[PDB]
Amino acid sequence: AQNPNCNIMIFHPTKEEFNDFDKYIAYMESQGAHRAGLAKIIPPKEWKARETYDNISEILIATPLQQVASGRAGVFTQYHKKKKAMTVGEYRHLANSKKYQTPPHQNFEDLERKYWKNRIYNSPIYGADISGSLFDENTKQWNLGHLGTIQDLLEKECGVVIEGVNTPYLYFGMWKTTFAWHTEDMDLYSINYLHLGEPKTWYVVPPEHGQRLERLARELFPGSSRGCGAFLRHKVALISPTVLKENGIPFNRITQEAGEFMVTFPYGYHAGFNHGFNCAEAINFATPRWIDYGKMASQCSCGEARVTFSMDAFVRILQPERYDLWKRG
Ligand SMILES: [NH3+]NC(=O)[C@H](NC(=O)c1ccc(Br)cc1)c1nn[nH]n1
Ligand SMILES: [Cl-]
Ligand code: NI
Ligand SMILES: [Zn+2]
Repeated sequence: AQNPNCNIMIFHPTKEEFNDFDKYIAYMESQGAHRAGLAKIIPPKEWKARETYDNISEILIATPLQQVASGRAGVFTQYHKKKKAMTVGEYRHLANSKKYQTPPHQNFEDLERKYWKNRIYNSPIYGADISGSLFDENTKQWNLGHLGTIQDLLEKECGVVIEGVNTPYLYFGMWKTTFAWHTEDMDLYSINYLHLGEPKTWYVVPPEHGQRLERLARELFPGSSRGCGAFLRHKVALISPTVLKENGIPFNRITQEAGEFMVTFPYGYHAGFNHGFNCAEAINFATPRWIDYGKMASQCSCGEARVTFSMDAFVRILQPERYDLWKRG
């Protein structure tokens, strides 16, 4: 068994190995990468996502989100307060202001300690799920706007044409902006490229242990769990690494820097925070190995979750028994 301890693996593909995206995902899994739930991919030195980032200030963040926290420092929920629209240039200046700028710190570990100590006492502003791409059209390798779509994958595997598209999203972050514990919609894969700016720290639970995190979440957020059998689909719950270790939950952590890809694997729970102003791009994707995960993926039928993008057709084909219930909610 490859990677039996479920460590996060880091890959350094050559420019030749960087041509065939599907092949390299398969290669990483042959080495046991998926057992961690998260892998880092450092692109070859010959590669660039685009020429510069000098001309992105005019992008519009139509609905910036202020992340207000409730709870204790290591166990808390956050809700998203909608703010007036602002451009990326305005957002960058806001992130670097005294109220929101990264504090002095000596290393990633020091900043991590500051994050979990002080996160709940602030409310950073986040730009998320903005349809778009910053990859140059001339970038042919690992361009997140040019992967095979999930709709085509299901057709190839199961023989069924379905409606729907599969396009990338942009994220604008600042210090303490937070993504709560979650798996992807339908427990899909995701791939995230950090285009620009300060790092993002990730936490991840191995897919083979995801149910352990679910059980701890039910214990730590008991009202939330009574309201929905899959409330982590709401993407509002945070649990610190200290509390995870206290409860024996298997997990790993890693910091992603500009110019690095991260891939999350099916049913790999992950959470994290941004260190300062940055810009990332991400999209979900599927492989033949995902189909079995899609069939078994939990759903939220209580109304809250909504979604990154339409799962209707995936639920309809892969989970026909659930379709009606999930539909009504
Ligand atoms: N799969 N998504 C991610 O892992 C994560 N975004 C979220 O979890 C998220 C939560 C609530 C809302 Br609303 C919108 C998005 C991310 N990726 N790069 N930056 N953040
Ligand atoms: Cl701080
Ligand atoms: Ni995610
Ligand atoms: Zn729900």
